[PDB]
Amino acid sequence: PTTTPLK
Ligand SMILES: *[C@H]1O[C@H](CO)[C@H](O)[C@H](O)[C@H]1NC(C)=O
Repeated sequence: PTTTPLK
């Protein structure tokens, strides 16, 4: 878990 708000 090392993702971020994809926008
Ligand atoms: C990052 O986003 C991804 C999208 O699938 C997952 O939700 C993941 O759990 C996220 N990581 C954190 C640290 O929130």
